[PDB]
Amino acid sequence: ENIVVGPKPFYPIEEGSAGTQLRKYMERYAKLGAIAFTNAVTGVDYSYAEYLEKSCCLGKALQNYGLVVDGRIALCSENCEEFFIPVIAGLFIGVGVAPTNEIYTLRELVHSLGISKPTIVFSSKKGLDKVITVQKTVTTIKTIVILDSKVDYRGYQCLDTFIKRNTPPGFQASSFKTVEVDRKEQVALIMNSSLPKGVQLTHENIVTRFSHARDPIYGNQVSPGTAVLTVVPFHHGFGMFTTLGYLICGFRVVMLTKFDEETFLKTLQDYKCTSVILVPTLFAILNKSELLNKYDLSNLVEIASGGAPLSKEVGEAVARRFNLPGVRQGYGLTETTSAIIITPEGDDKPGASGKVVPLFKAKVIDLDTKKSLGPNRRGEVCVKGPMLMKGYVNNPEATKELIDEEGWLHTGDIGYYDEEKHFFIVDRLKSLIKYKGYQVPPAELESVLLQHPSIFDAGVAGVPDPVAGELPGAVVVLESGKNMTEKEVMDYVASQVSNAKRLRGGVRFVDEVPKGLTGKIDGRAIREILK
Ligand SMILES: Nc1ncnc2c1ncn2[C@@H]1O[C@H](COP(=O)(O)O)[C@@H](O)[C@H]1O
Repeated sequence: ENIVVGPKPFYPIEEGSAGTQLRKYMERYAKLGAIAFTNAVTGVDYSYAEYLEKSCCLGKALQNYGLVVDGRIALCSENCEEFFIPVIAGLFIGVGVAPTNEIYTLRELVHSLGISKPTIVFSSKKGLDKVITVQKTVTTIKTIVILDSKVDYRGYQCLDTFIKRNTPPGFQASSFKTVEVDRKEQVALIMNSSLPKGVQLTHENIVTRFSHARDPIYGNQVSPGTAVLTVVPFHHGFGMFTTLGYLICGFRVVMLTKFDEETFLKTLQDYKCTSVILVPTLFAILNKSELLNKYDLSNLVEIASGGAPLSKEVGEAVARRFNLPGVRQGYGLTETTSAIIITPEGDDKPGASGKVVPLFKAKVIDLDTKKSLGPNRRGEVCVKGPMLMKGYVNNPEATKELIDEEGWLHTGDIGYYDEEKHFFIVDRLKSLIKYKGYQVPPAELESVLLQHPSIFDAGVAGVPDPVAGELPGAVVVLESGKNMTEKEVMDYVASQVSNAKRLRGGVRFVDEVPKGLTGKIDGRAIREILK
């Protein structure tokens, strides 16, 4: 009808499980002498050969430990260079992996691990306290392994100890064989979005991502040794599936845990990074930065973003500062594995999230009538393709509400496409501010607020009102030293937008705009601050 269809992929989906394909590629970069992971802050490298060997050795160890196909393990860790060893090993042996982050509240962690039910938890040092407390409630956790220590830590086996205690002394990594699985049925990963539900992704979902990752238009060209800088969380699909695609491509993954303006720029220079992937929050910092010029950034050819709405004006300004044509955006959901809309190489358009990825379909549906829309009409984005999740763990009800009777997943996101089939993502449906008969997107007002020289960060939500239903209000973080009044912010917004978008609900100044880990505004937190 009004359906938008993505092209055929350059590279067909290869045969084999997610683990078989990963080993195939990693083996190649291993012989080359390539480095897989670099911690930018400590300067610690892991070559592809060491990473491959530790993943194979861990795979054997887990089998010897007694884990069968369709068993479960989890991670609870902030970004560290060892993060993917349990992930890759799990994929090699057909055991489901549930990534969580150290930054979870205990309530989130008890609920998340309560759903996935892991036999072993690979924890970082910093996460150990929280994982010990989770174990008192989620009592099916037998073992905790410390991921980022070379020696045992507080009485818990470190990763090397567990491999050593669970492989024979004569075992060579090279004698290990990956397990073939039923691809469309085998759960590979249990993901949480940014109380969490368990999103089940299969080996088929993942091997499709691998095809996109190496696509010359929708991914990155294979080029071993090329350094990429990432600041995105690894436990989330944003970080999970960009990173796995980088390993397929042979890239050197430069990881930066805590963001810092000077460290960020030093890193880009010192590793001659070709590309950088960011959450939208960080653009605000780069647009204001006075330091850009004191660094050699001549090698940077691509700046990528995702996770949350990106101000088209801030994005353009940042592209201009780094002398690039545009920003490469990706858009997707945890439920669709990874990005299903991606900026095509050499087809940038300011404010667009990109175009439908190979093997996917997209449509925009009217909010009222559920009917398909032509270009330039806003509505709910729906998508269909082989990266749709298997379902939520033990939640058939929520699964049915998301994927309709015709196999279309309803994103809960509002957007539109233009005459050229470029997709623009506006905001989340649940976030629209219902001011009288208007539906006002907070992202549109956030953008205006971000263009202000005195405003570092902003967030917008609706405030209840007996007359109008909802009034747009904002929380605003000023640049250090700078100073503004509630009315100054309101007057500046009023001069730029139409009547309906005015900040009738007030402005409050805060230290930190409440946000999720991938950049999405916590509208509930802002409502409360404002009221
Ligand atoms: N490029 C993007 N532009 C606007 N919103 C995005 C973009 N990418 C992801 N999102 C938002 O993040 C959501 C998926 O994140 P998550 O719930 O953590 O799986 C999407 O439904 C969108 O609301």
